[PDB]
Amino acid sequence: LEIKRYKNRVASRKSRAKFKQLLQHYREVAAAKSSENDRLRLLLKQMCPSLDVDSIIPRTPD
Amino acid sequence: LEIKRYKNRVASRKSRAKFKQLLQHYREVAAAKSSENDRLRLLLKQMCPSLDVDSIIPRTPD
DNA sequence: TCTTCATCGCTCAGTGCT
DNA sequence: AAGCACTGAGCGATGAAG
Repeated sequence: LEIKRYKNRVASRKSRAKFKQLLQHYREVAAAKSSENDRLRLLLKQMCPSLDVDSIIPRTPD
Repeated sequence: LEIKRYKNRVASRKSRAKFKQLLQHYREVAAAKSSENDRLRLLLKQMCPSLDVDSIIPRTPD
């Protein structure tokens, strides 16, 4: 019946790792998009300085 | 003692809730910025159709 | 009714901070 | 030094899928 415990242990390890990695994934996505967002906003202001950038599209945290 | 167990049980609950809440937070942030990213990219194409899309800022998936 | 396994709550044994 | 909040992880109970 020790096998039942080892199988049980492995599953737990996988589940916890899956959640931790999912956490990092949304972090990596948010970081990458945030970088673009900053890159895009400036380039938009450069081409069309008269347009209000933060007025039409609010800057979302973080 | 029972006291040691009860405090740690509450702490464990708080800890699991903290991570779950952290995940939702990073999800909500990732979604919002992705939304902003799309909102920005579109407004860019409308104002300057001549500009090359994905060239200056590569469009990451998700 | 009985496996199989993903999730998770309880517990132990630390870890880090002060 | 030593109490405190916090958490990694083994364990067992539960849920969900076959």
